[PDB]
Amino acid sequence: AKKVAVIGAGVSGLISLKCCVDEGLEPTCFERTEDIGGLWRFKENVEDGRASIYQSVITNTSKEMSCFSDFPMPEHFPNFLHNSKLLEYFRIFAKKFDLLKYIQFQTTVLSVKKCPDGQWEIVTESNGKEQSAVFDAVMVCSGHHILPHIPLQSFPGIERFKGQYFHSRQYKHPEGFEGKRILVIGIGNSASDIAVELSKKAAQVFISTRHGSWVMSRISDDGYPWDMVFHTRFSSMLRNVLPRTVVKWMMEQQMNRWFNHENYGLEPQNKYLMKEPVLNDDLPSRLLYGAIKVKSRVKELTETSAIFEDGTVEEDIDVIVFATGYTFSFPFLEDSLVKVENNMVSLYKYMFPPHLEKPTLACIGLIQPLGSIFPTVELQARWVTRVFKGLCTLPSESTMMADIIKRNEKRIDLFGESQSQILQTNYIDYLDELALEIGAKPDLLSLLLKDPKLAMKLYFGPCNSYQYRLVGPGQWEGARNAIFTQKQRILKPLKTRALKASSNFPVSFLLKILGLLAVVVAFFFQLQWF
Amino acid sequence: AKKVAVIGAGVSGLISLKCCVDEGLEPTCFERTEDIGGLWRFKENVEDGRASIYQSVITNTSKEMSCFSDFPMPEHFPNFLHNSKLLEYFRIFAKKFDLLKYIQFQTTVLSVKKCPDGQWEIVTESNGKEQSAVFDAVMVCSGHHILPHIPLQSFPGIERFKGQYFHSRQYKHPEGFEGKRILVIGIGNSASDIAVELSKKAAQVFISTRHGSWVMSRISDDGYPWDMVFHTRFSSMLRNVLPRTVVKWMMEQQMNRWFNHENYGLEPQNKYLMKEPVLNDDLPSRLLYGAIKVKSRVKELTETSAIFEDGTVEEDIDVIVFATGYTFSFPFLEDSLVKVENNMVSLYKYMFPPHLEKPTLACIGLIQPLGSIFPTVELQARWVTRVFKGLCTLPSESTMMADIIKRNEKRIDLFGESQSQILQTNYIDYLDELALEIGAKPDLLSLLLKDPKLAMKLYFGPCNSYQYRLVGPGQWEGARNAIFTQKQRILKPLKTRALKASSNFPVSFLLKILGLLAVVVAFFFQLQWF
Ligand SMILES: Cc1cc2nc3c(=O)[nH]c(=O)nc-3n(C[C@H](O)[C@H](O)[C@H](O)COP(=O)(O)OP(=O)(O)OC[C@H]3O[C@@H](n4cnc5c(N)ncnc54)[C@H](O)[C@@H]3O)c2cc1C
Ligand SMILES: Cc1cc2nc3c(=O)[nH]c(=O)nc-3n(C[C@H](O)[C@H](O)[C@H](O)COP(=O)(O)OP(=O)(O)OC[C@H]3O[C@@H](n4cnc5c(N)ncnc54)[C@H](O)[C@@H]3O)c2cc1C
Ligand SMILES: NC(=O)c1ccc[n+]([C@@H]2O[C@H](COP(=O)([O-])OP(=O)(O)OC[C@H]3O[C@@H](n4cnc5c(N)ncnc54)[C@H](OP(=O)(O)O)[C@@H]3O)[C@@H](O)[C@H]2O)c1
Ligand SMILES: NC(=O)c1ccc[n+]([C@@H]2O[C@H](COP(=O)([O-])OP(=O)(O)OC[C@H]3O[C@@H](n4cnc5c(N)ncnc54)[C@H](OP(=O)(O)O)[C@@H]3O)[C@@H](O)[C@H]2O)c1
Repeated sequence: AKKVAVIGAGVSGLISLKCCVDEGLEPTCFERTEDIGGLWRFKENVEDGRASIYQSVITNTSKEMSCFSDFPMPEHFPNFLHNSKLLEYFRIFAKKFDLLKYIQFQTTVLSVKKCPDGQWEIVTESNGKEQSAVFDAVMVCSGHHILPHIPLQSFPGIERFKGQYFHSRQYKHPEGFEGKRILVIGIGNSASDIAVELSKKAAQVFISTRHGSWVMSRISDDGYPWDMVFHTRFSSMLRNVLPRTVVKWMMEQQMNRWFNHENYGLEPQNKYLMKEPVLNDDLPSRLLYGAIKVKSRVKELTETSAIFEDGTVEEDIDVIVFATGYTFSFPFLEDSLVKVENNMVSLYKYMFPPHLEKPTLACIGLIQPLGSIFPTVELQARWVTRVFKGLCTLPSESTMMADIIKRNEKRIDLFGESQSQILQTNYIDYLDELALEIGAKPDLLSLLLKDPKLAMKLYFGPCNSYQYRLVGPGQWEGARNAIFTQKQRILKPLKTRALKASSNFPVSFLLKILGLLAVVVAFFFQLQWF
Repeated sequence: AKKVAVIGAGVSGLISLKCCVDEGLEPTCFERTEDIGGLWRFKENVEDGRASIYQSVITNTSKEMSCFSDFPMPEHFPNFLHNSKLLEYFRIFAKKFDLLKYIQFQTTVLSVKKCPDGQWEIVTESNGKEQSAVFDAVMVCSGHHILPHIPLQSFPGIERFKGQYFHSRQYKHPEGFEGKRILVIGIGNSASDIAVELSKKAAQVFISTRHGSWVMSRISDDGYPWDMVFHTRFSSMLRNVLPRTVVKWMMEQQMNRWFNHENYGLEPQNKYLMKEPVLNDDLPSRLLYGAIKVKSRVKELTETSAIFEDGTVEEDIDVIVFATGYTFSFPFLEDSLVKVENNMVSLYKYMFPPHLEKPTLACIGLIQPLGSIFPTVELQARWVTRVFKGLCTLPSESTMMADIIKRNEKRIDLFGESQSQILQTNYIDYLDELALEIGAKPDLLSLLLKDPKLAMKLYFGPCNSYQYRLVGPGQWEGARNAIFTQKQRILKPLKTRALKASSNFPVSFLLKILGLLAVVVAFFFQLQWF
């Protein structure tokens, strides 16, 4: 299988495109829009078929935790990115790896039909007249933050409500909602970012939840990004092995350092969970300021008031904004292919339909991991390109149907029953899973003997995308290197001002003690017991 | 002295006005503007004689750490205040205590002249024609954040610079500086707030300092306001008694918890100091995002570039904003009265001119303490009204001239040599000083025996304004009370969503152990040593 299809030029489209040329395939990318990036290409209107983002979105993952395994973000980039500055990375990636030539822009995909199976018959439309073609295999990168989910039916009285109401998707700018009374629904990173942005210049903002989330800043230990302290092999172990509610005590304490969540009033119901927490740096302060007040779930709505689950009422609310998240569909696809039933997506590892017979089609970017997606869809694409070729193989339908069950059953146990968590997954464990398949996952134990400086820094240090190019196929020398020098690149854009003292004999601080102090303790009651 | 003058209807004017009626005097307040609040009354233009604030200023002191000693902020107020919501408190204070009748608006004061001394002859102008009157004593509340300090002469090349440049004072709105390259000077809470606000929607913002400050959020331990953990008798002791550079290690560690200041690049020169640190909740994040880059002092300016002290250069900078702070003058006053020479204000405790012979004039609000000013200028006014009457007395000029020296000599040693710190002062120590004079400062030691629940909470708990109405003159029953119930009022506006489980036999935390665990340890090797 050489002639391959990639639906959409999202992030996922661009990485598969590269993973393809890398496994020596010939890809054709269809893009509905004029340009690349999908979600991350901010436009002011809300054009259909592509996800809207509000002008002021910043990423919630470090640059050295979210760059591709063999392509670090330039040193002069900040560790969290304005959507526009991220797009740039993408553009700069599509330049370096010459991926832009396969993109057919303004060429939406209308149907992907099976041939007499191992190929596919894809109907696309260009500017008016619609052509047709056949492909050996298909990669689907159409996104899943496009269909707004607006659960109006669990807001009795909405009909009666005057004012103005609209879903997060629609949101772009705050100018216009000056000094208005505004209620936002949900504790989506959307809800939070929105509420906050609007709250600075608004009369009052509220924010509804039944369940309440845990808030958390991207600022972490010594102002290093949260993800490079949170996502580290070693810590993952702890989360997995340690008893569930011993990890709960651990979460509670970690999360509460910033502020007491009970007091600020977004204590979660079941702290049991390990759902995705919200990554706003402003929300706690903005509550403190009083610009936002959290609130129980809207019980009922009237013309200009809102009743609440705890029997409170807020009056003269000019605006409701439903940041109740999104859904996803495949309207160019067999209705049996992407079977999604009772909160469960039947896809082998959110990728392959198990009821296929030739493993020639997979869904990339239909997943929401606790860490960055970009390195996730890269290993998604590595595993897939290699399956198509046949260098990699699925088990039997029997096996794949059994995994899909047990994965989902674990998942709901770990992230709750919400319609917002169909695609939740622990970050590393998954990344490992994908790299086992293609045998690109380092086996540290063995490596400890060869290279201990790595072994330590791979397990205890931050689990970069880079790690997955140490062993296995299609490697990158600047992977060992990248890892060892990431501290430079993280501080390049920050540490923009120099004192200039010394570190050979400075009377500042003290240090060295911690070294010598323990060194002597080493040599204690260890006299030769043969 | 009955007939008293209060220059200006600032915060200081309004508290003296109240302190006056309270010590049974008859005041006349002159106000240059149409209304009260001075600084805190946001207007869109920058009218002369009154301090400008930018539309979006929030306080940097808790409500229960900054309300007046006998007038708590309404419970439904947030703990940090939009300038407008603070003004409201003031208006609500001017209502309750009926102070608005003494205010002559649109009546600026032109000269305060000594009579044949113990009175004063004040020339004021109304709408056109200027009248005159005599007063027994004078209280000056004209502010000191009105005269911009623009040190153009330590920016070689400014003449050459095209673009646009203007001082913090002038600032109001960010709209207009979209996608412009902008450099702000200094690490004033101004500089910081400004830089930040502008940075979200700007091409790039820089922020110059030679010296670099310590940044710190208003969010503190368990999301309680910083001031109620920082400003507590007990902690003050530590700061005073402990060796200077042992308090340094203590600051370093406290401050650095949020982020490593070296890495983010505002490591201070001499960490020795206890200068005022900046209170921005946003700046660390906004650096991380890359919207602000800190920078060494501007060495030199050109037409569209800026050279730096460390030999860096930023290019095409459309705007310079000098947030280099303010100064102060008294243009309605004898030039010998407020003698200010080589970084030293010769005023007994930033209040009384020592070269007077009848102590009948004092300056209130000419001071910048590490805590809230509002309770500071209240004890300033209590001490003063009582001096006028003669219930309180200054020492001899010999003594007062010696204090002024030693105070200043301590001060420079403690806050550095900057002309941004002429009026710096440790918060409590001063508040105590003022309350000693009128004997309203509790002596805890004695009270330990009488009331231990207080004694503990007065020393170890937060040092509210309320404390100074426990003993001494003009008290308030709701002072003991206020103190004991402040936790309610702080949580009233925050804790706006409740779970409803239990706290008599609930499973999914633990607690009580820490109690019983230590309790048993108490009764160890203490068997009757008579
Ligand atoms: C607000 C927000 C913030 C996020 N922040 C982060 C973050 O900081 N870090 C992180 O790792 N992840 C983040 N994510 C998740 C993830 O990065 C995005 O979901 C990611 O951009 C998805 O890329 P994709 O290629 O899968 O989908 P998209 O980028 O949505 O790609 C959609 C593409 O498919 C095309 N398309 C659709 N239909 C057709 C058709 N019929 N034919 C041809 N083309 C079609 C579209 O036109 C478009 O080019 C965020 C998500 C949201 C909503
Ligand atoms: C941005 C900013 C934020 C701050 N935030 C805080 C905070 O959160 N907490 C805190 O404790 N401190 C804060 N401060 C410091 C402090 O609160 C202010 O300096 C305080 O408002 C000063 O009050 P005042 O009465 O001394 O002066 P102002 O409130 O400036 O009083 C000036 C008034 O006097 C009048 N006047 C002037 N000249 C004359 C004259 N010749 N005759 C008659 N009337 C005259 C004016 O017309 C005006 O009405 C802040 C300062 C700034 C700049
Ligand atoms: N980088 C960024 O800054 C950024 C910004 C925005 C979004 N994102 C991305 O997009 C997602 C963030 O969340 P989202 O806002 O897009 O959608 P989401 O994750 O699905 O969350 C939407 C929220 O609406 C809540 N909700 C729905 N119905 C509700 C009801 N009746 N009452 C109360 N709450 C209700 C949900 O709570 P329950 O599910 O518990 O009911 C959920 O918390 C993440 O997956 C994130 O990666 C990222
Ligand atoms: N609630 C709020 O958010 C808020 C907001 C704004 C202001 N305020 C208050 O207002 C007061 C004043 O703040 P402000 O910023 O207006 O004035 P400021 O605190 O005096 O700050 C002025 C800054 O300019 C710097 N500067 C002066 N000369 C310089 C030079 N030659 N090179 C480089 N930098 C130089 C100063 O540094 P040097 O000390 O080295 O001169 C200082 O950091 C503060 O006490 C604060 O409490 C509060």
